[PDB]
Amino acid sequence: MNHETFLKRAVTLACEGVNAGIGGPFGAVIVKDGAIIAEGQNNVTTSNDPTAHAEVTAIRKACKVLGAYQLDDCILYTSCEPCPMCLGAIYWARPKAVFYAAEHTDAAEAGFDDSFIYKEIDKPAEERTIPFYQVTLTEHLSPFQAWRNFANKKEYL
Amino acid sequence: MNHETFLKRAVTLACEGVNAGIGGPFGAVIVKDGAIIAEGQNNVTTSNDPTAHAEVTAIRKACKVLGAYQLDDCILYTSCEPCPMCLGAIYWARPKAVFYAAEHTDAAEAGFDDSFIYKEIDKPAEERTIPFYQVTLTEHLSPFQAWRNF
Ligand SMILES: [Zn+2]
Ligand SMILES: [Zn+2]
Repeated sequence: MNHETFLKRAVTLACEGVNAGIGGPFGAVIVKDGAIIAEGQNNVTTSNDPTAHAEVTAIRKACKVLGAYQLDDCILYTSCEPCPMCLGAIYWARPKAVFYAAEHTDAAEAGFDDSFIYKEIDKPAEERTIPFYQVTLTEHLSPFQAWRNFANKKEYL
Repeated sequence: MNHETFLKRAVTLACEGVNAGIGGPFGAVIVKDGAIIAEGQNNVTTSNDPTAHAEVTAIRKACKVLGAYQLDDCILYTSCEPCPMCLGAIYWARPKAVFYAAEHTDAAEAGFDDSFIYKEIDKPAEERTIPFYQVTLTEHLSPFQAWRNF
């Protein structure tokens, strides 16, 4: 019905997700034309997938349902403010809007601080917790060349 | 002094607009008795007015010139199909007719797509992207009441 009810459904999902031991306190919902096209819950541990956050799980499901890779005319509801990873996913997916209940400071007080990642994505590379090394390969442009060449390429941007 | 030349003029204003850095690619003119009464251009950024679209501007100026709030006997020539708020403004301004060159499609292929607003306007308040709330007040009818008297 209204944004509250859907967002309410997302928080309910997070709770059921916890009590059922499938994952962390995160839930998400994606709707299109007033229909809940997907429901996601954080299931990182229970499915050995560090990228399995509520929003990422809902996106994957939502796209599978639409047999598409873009979430046009869709709205994403998360029980809490998206993580940087989950944010990049939002922008690659392209929903027209996103709503969230709990803030990231709330997640931090709970033991789920994603701040260290905002700090790192802001740094260069060589200056990072996890060291990033850029190796010089004479053929580093090869895959872009193979792409310019491939005719039947389905552009996804 | 011809339908085509007036529309052409709106388009010429549309270009000058972009060029002079005064705003987006949109121009409009209103004519009365074969003469151009007012001109508008998209100047939203340069005047801090998000309602400052070409058509909207052109009719505000015209109404001022004519000292009226209805343009019941004027024509609007606009460089492109009107935005929805512009259509609303047109239905309130009430001109004889309106001409346009570019269509809502041409503008969409330039980063200017209003269709999302069309969709939104159709959807009831609850479904709209932007959050809408209808709190109920025990006197939410008093303004109309006060109107029934005046
Ligand atoms: Zn996340
Ligand atoms: Zn407009």
